[PDB]
Amino acid sequence: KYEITTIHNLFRKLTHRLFRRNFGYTLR
Repeated sequence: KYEITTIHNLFRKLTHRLFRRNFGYTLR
């Protein structure tokens, strides 16, 4: 439910500036 979304480059965004706001949905 967490790392399941991140495989290789999917959620491996080196610059999580816009995804950081979305991560809140996966972390919580």
